[PDB]
Amino acid sequence: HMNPIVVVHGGGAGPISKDRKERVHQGMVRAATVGYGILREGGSAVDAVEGAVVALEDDPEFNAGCGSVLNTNGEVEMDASIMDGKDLSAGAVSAVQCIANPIKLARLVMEKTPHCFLTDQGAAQFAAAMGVPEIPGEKLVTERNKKRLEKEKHNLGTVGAVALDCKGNVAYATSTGGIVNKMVGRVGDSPCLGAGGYADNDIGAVSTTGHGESILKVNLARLTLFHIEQGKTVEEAADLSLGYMKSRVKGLGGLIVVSKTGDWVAKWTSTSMPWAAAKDGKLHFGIDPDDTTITDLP
Amino acid sequence: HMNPIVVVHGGGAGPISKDRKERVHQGMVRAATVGYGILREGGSAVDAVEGAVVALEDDPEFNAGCGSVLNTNGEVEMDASIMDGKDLSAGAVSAVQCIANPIKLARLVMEKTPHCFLTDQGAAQFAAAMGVPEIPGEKLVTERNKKRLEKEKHTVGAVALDCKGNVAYATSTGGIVNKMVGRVGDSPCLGAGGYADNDIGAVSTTGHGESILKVNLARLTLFHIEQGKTVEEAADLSLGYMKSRVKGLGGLIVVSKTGDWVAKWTSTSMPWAAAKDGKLHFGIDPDDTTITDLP
Ligand SMILES: N[C@@H](CC(=O)O)C(=O)O
Ligand SMILES: N[C@@H](CC(=O)O)C(=O)O
Ligand code: NA
Ligand code: NA
Repeated sequence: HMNPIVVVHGGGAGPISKDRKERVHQGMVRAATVGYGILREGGSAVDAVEGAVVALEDDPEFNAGCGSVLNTNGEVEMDASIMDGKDLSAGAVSAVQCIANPIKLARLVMEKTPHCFLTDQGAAQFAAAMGVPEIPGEKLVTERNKKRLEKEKHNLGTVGAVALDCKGNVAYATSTGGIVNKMVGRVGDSPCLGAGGYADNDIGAVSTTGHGESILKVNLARLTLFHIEQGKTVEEAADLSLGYMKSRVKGLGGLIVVSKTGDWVAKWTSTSMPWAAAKDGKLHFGIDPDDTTITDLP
Repeated sequence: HMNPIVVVHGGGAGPISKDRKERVHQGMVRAATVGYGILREGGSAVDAVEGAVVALEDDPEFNAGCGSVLNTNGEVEMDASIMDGKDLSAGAVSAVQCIANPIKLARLVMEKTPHCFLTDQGAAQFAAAMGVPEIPGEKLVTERNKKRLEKEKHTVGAVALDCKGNVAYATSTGGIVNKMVGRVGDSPCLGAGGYADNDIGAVSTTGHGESILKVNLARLTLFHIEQGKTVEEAADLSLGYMKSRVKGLGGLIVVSKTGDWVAKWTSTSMPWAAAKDGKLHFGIDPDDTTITDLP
């Protein structure tokens, strides 16, 4: 039975200040720790990836859940998707408001409906039916995001996870507030299977980040898995898939991947991509190209 | 330059009633002749698929625009997408209400916004701002659809190659009878309900929405074409995979950048039509095709 692995990412963005960098570090380490804590007890890849993304959704330092960027009208609208590589089971929500954890809604769509993808008013009503708390919007809004919007008028922090569990299952989760000053009802790549992520026990799992429009246009996550299918290593596949997005549609971004055999990488063409990985009782972490450290998990 | 082509589909289906077959036939003909006409004016592949789908939206016989199936509240909520194979520009809308032509709004998303996908209330606000008429919800609802929903409470597309070698797809749907409010299927999702890439070809799909999403059917098909499969082989592998992996049935239409095309399906039926070299090809049931001249 396989050694479990989890990889998590923040946002495929530009330069990050020294200060934000350490806050970003704590939250990523926390999310890797939650996800690996799940796998180390015999939990499922789905459970682990959900666990990690919840930790980042809850953390204000990240563009998902609380700390989501604001749309054009100063409101938080969130997307999330989750997928189980065994049966290709999947759930997703887009343009969801007034809930703490869109990824958990995505999960309820997967397991509690005959559908994969709920949007807006319908996602709100389903959440209500499943007892998910409706919270005031200002709880998701942060001062940092008010400032970013107000300025943009006169990208960063998006979150995701992939895992391989001891039973040989793979999974991904992705969740976002989108891009600042997006139009009302703009859907990005995060809830769209094949773009925001893809997971398949017979290949591996991918979660992506960056310019969502570009990601959707190339189907970045499933494209990366295509390269793995052809026999490329995980790094070669990421290089080639991100390479193609840059050439064809001029978009930058980043991805994490874990293969069916436990190989894994984080790769980006943006300036930075916060990422953490947990395997063999060791924690791997970076933000910039080869600033990587390895540290012991308790 | 290339000989242009348009292929249209009117949705994977169980067995279709005899009387219905005639009106479906006529609908398929009107859409394909509309698409091909635009191509004959030397129009673009995107113009061609848009017009082809617009006709089917307006035709109450087909599950898109007027004549869309009804969700669990007896209402019409529509999904559409369109893709330009040249640079992979795209536009999509999901869960839109009270407009005649979701495919036209998907094209506005592609052309007038920095985005690729708008949904529900955002899409409605964008529609108003583009000056799209708000049409009564009841005007999209047909009697047979009201009666389809009662029986449960007790999809169209096009691909084209143009005269400069550019490909496109468009797909529009009302979704599935009795669907949860705000359910979004494969139709508006790039790579699932369709894909277009000048380096390969273009696909539009139909069938079980969730299954088509899970296997990313449009993109999967093109992957096979990249690998050297004929369009027919590619369509059979991808549909075969959907069936064996997720127990989903459906159909698809595909045109390559060479101008080879095919309509295949694992559902019982799929109305389809294709126009190329002054001739019109039409079918609903497998091993049963009719070829007429096209003025
Ligand atoms: N992919 C996200 C943004 C990001 O990952 O930075 C979106 O477009 O919604
Ligand atoms: N694919 C459509 C259904 C159909 O093709 O008829 C949907 O589920 O939204
Ligand atoms: Na957050
Ligand atoms: Na119609």
